[PDB]
Amino acid sequence: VPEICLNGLQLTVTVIRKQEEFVKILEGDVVLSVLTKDPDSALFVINRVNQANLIMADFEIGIRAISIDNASLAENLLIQEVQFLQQCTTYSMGIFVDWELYKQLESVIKDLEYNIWPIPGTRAHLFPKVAHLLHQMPWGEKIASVEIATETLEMYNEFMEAARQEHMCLMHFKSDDNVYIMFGNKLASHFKENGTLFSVPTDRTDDEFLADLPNRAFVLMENEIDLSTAVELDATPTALDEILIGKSVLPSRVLSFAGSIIDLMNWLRGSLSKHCKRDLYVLESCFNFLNFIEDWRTSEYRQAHDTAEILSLLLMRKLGTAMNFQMYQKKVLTELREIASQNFVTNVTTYYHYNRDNHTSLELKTKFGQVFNCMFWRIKMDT
Amino acid sequence: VPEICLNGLQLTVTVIRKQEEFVKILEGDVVLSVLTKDPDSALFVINRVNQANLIMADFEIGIRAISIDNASLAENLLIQEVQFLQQCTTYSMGIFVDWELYKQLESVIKDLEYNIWPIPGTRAHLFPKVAHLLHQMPWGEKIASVEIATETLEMYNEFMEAARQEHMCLMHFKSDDNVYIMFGNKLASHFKENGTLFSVPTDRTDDEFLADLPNRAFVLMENEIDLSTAVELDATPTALDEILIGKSVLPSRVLSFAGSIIDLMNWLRGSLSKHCKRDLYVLESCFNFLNFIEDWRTSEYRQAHDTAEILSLLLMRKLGTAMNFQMYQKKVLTELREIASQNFVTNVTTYYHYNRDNHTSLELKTKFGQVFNCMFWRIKMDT
Ligand SMILES: *[C@@H]1O[C@H](CO)[C@@H](O)[C@H](O)[C@H]1NC(C)=O
Ligand SMILES: *[C@@H]1O[C@H](CO)[C@@H](O)[C@H](O)[C@H]1NC(C)=O
Ligand SMILES: *[C@@H]1O[C@H](CO)[C@@H](O)[C@H](O)[C@H]1NC(C)=O
Ligand SMILES: *[C@@H]1O[C@H](CO)[C@@H](O)[C@H](O)[C@H]1NC(C)=O
Ligand SMILES: *[C@@H]1O[C@H](CO)[C@@H](O)[C@H](O)[C@H]1NC(C)=O
Ligand SMILES: *[C@@H]1O[C@H](CO)[C@@H](O)[C@H](O)[C@H]1NC(C)=O
Repeated sequence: VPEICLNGLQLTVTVIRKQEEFVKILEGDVVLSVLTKDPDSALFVINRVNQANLIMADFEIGIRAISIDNASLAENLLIQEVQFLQQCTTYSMGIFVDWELYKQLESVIKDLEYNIWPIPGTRAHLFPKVAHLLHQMPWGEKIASVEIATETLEMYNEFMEAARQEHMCLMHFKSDDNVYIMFGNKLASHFKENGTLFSVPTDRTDDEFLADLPNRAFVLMENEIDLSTAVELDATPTALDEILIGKSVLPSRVLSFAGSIIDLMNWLRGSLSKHCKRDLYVLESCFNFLNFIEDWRTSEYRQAHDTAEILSLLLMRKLGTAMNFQMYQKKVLTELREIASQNFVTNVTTYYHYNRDNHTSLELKTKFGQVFNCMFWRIKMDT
Repeated sequence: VPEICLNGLQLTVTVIRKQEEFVKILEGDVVLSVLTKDPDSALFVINRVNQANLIMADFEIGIRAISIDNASLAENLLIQEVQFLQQCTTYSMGIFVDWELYKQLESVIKDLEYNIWPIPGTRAHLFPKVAHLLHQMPWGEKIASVEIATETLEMYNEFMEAARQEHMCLMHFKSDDNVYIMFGNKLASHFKENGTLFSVPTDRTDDEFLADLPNRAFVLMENEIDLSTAVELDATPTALDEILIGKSVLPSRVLSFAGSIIDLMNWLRGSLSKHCKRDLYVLESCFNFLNFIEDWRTSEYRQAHDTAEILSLLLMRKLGTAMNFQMYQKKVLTELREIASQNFVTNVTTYYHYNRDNHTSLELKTKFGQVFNCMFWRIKMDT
């Protein structure tokens, strides 16, 4: 047995980081690895697979989910897991890589020659829900000038594709009113211009981010769902793991990842049907399965799933009320009071009005989509 | 014989536009079609193939080159040529589509199910030569703020990839000096800001474009090479066609198109070797060639060619002094006097200094690349 199985995976960050700080190992007979930025949402899916028995088998799928905080260390950590899963593991499946890290590391994956699959992008779940929370936001009768600050240009191309589907074309004028729709955690940090600011965070927020925003800025974020007990997840009696109690998951990082696992575990039920005998598939009676592992990327096995079909199959149907994409306004009296809420399952956007200055009637304002309906791009690189 | 062979291609623009207005038919036994915006450069390449005998055969390759001025009519014109080349032509090869029109029409080409191949992009020949003319431009010792206006975001991504390879990172400040690098014909039309302007036209210029620029604006364009006689093209005695005498070609649209024809006509010499008997390959002794026409997209037949290898093979080696990418400054005394010249064959950029106010010595200024050497993007959509 070699050295990498005894010691695990190591990083030189000039601190020698041991294995148990970054990977969250959940024990299972046929392992899997996920190279992700959000590891708490990865083990919630693989907890919900084994309690549901998607593969209707005796064994349980493990996950060795690697945390990514630095994008430059994703190339080093992809080498060490391919050097782990070939050697130390008897029944491996493959490495799932996030779509931000899949497009970065395209030269590395094709030269490594292992089963490395992409997790789909979470911006297909967020940027339609950004632009639908924009489209029915109440507003005055003044058309404003929209300047959009982004972390990359792929976030600009996926936003205005989603703005075009909601029939909004956002134009910039030489107008006194301004609108700044910012995409990223580090971008809206003590900004000084006088327009209304729509901060869209692209990762998990911390206590630096809610303090460094300007006053009366809008925050377009999703709710982290706090996991405490297993009876809050489903009325069907399951068990939540002890590594997951007290942790929080993201609904974009769950539902993008659980769209690919149900495409993979329904492949695995057919691959244990022809190769293994039962009505539970016992691994002592299973021989030579996982032969052609790249065949689930072929479209006869990869299907698109509805969000209410994912939550019903994976025995987590009580999380549909807690899966929201909300808009928060930071008003220092510092308290981020709530403006909007768009649910993930049934997309019913709900706007919250607080009756300030004691009125018995409220005139309904015109929406932002009816004002900002219907070309060259001026791009400034700044730091 | 059907109706489309007798009448040809027709357009409803509400004027009936006939076949002779936009299709320039050059007569040949084994035809080809090119759906391009610049049809004068496409006819020059297929003239230079038949005088060189790349396929060493007695027949000549014809071209039925389609002119594109409207991008919305490219989807209609792609249907009518697939409906032409199957029916009216005995020996067809395929439709070449420009890379601006290939990425626009990706849904239409895969449903038409014919041999439709992309012409490679001309911005691989221009945007390195934009950024190399920038990098050794003389300049003062003030770092300026760069705001870049583009027609699409694909022109911004291909420019700052080419700016990164020349080690220039262009940052925007809140500085009093400004730099406006504009990409497009319609963009720099009577602009009013006080910074220095670098207009980069993406198509052929006309007399509206040289009048509507601001004073002391910089024009980054390539020279159209005026075709008059055949002795100016090569010292080897060839003949220039009568449709091409008095027309002008573009060196980006020639060399992107002639990179793919030498990959195709060297395929055709092997496909007439195994299928046809000779040492000149007579078409009356040729039977059942052009069988597997998609095999030249496979990389055993598609090779990269140097620009001095293209001009030596195609018998146009006297054009290499006339293939330049130049920088012009419009100075109204209206006269676009010349600043720079970068050759296409041997990339020796040459900067022209005019000794105004009668000095006997000139201090050499610091270059633009040494000033502007070494991040979020703010994007404004404007019209
Ligand atoms: C990430 O890795 C790079 C590798 O060059 C290193 O310079 C950097 O300090 C690391 N951390 C962050 C926070 O960027
Ligand atoms: C919610 O929106 C998605 C697209 O974002 C759509 O596929 C889905 O049907 C909607 N859910 C409903 C109507 O329950
Ligand atoms: C509204 O009523 C509450 C309850 O008395 C009071 O505190 C508040 O000042 C009132 N506001 C106005 C504008 O009268
Ligand atoms: C191009 O075609 C479209 C088709 O809708 C038409 O509206 C337009 O007038 C044409 N011409 C130009 C110059 O855009
Ligand atoms: C000119 O530049 C191209 C790249 O743009 C390069 O491939 C070529 O070798 C250069 N030509 C020379 C050195 O003659
Ligand atoms: C430079 O010399 C020429 C030739 O006489 C003359 O026209 C011009 O005015 C001179 N310029 C200056 C600044 O003396």
